[PDB]
Amino acid sequence: GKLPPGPTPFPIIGNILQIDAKDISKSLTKFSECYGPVFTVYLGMKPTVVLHGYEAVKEALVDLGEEFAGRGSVPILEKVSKGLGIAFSNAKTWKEMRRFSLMTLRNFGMGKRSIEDRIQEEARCLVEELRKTNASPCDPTFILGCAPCNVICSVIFHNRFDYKDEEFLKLMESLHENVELLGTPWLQVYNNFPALLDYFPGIHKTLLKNADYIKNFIMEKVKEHQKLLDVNNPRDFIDCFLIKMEQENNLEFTLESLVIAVSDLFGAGTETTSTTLRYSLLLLLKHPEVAARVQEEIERVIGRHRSPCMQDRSRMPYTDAVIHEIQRFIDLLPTNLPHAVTRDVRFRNYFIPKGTDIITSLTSVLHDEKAFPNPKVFDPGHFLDESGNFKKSDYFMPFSAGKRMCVGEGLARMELFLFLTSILQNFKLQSLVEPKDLDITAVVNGFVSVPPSYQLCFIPIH
Ligand code: HEM
Ligand SMILES: Cc1ccc(S(=O)(=O)N(C)c2ccnn2-c2ccccc2)cc1
Repeated sequence: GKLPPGPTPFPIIGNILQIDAKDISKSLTKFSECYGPVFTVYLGMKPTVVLHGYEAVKEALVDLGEEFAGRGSVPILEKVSKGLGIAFSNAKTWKEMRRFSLMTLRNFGMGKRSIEDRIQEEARCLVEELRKTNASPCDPTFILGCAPCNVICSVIFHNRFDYKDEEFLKLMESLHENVELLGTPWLQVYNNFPALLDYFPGIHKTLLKNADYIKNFIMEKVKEHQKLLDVNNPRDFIDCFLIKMEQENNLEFTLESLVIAVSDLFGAGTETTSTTLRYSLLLLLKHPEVAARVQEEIERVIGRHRSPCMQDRSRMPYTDAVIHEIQRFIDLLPTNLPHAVTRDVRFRNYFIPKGTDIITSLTSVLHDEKAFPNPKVFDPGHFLDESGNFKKSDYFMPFSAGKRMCVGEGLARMELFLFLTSILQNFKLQSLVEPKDLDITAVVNGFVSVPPSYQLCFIPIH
């Protein structure tokens, strides 16, 4: 049946001159207007079928789930991850790592001390670190990145760290630097451009270094976890993992397999959560009435005394619509993470051969013009009915959908709820600039939309 149409394949180096590296998503849309929902693009002689719009995206990711459940190959990760872990693994190895991870990352999947409990504990430490800024102007980047990294640590090693902890610092930096240096609009760039490896050998050297620091950091906590292991009472990810390695015969589960899975979790759950939080505060600065209506709902449903908790979310339709609207507005991963077909598939009246790269435009869904009238305008009303009640949307897909859908989806959502309610409970946000002169436009560095730099003061309220 042949591959889908698209910007006529220029011999050798594909469509680079036709793409805007600064906003690749904007180009996929400029192409959908002229070729429809499903089209093909070239980076080299390697094709990439783009799925644009909810219909094409849901059909592929959902209805044709296992057919698209593959991950595109990346040389730098193939070296570091060795085809293991969760994010870039495939088939058997992936199937097993993902299911174990979904089972272990449930709110009450690692003992009596739940995930919510670990998040609440962290949200308390967060408020303190903000209070230590003495209400003086500051850039929240550093501390809004410490909190999510700590949530992950407690979930994995059953232990959090101090923001002044030397080791923890090197780790956050290593995790940031690696996403910052690897940051590119399309991840397949690396596999479609080998000469890039010869022009800049140092890039990969730094990546491997950080990757190995991250590995050793994780490996150390693992060796000492083995000694204190209680087979009947697993307190974290490692513990459950170390137990799966015993009386259960699985060669897929080894110490190395664990280290790589934990790196993936850190890598996938730190920067994304952090950036969303940074972007959250910024949007609350840009739209202070929203920040005030959240504070109103917080005072009314939680009060000024106790720490917020997940039960509150159901009773806080407005705050929830705010969190949904932030995730939807920022479009954290415009083009999702790259997929690939696992078998030859007939996508409608097209033919897609096993291994072909796939790219789903989440921006097309999240910003659907009909599902969200005025999709480029930030408005909590998108997730609120006429009675002020929370209103779900099939188009709310910031975490993707299908067999590959984010695995830390619950843990991230709990983080955004607890952290944002706790901050607006104890603080008022003050900007040096007035709202109309504040830039909120995203600069898509890599596969992650990052918010412009900014400072503010956290004014304690009591
Ligand atoms: C606001 C925060 C987050 C957002 C917006 C986000 C979103 C996403 C998206 C869009 C994907 C790709 C899905 C696909 O392949 O189609 C993804 C995958 C994944 N995320 Fe997240 N994520 C966030 C946080 C987390 C957290 C906190 C963790 C871990 C504790 C995590 C773990 C991962 C992993 C491991 C995958 C790969 C799953 C697989 O390939 O089967 N994420 N996430
Ligand atoms: C959801 C998600 C998965 C994977 C990545 S990544 O940039 O490919 N990666 C796993 C990552 C993020 C931070 N560090 N790393 C990393 C760690 C070790 C080696 C290579 C990359 C980013 C986001």
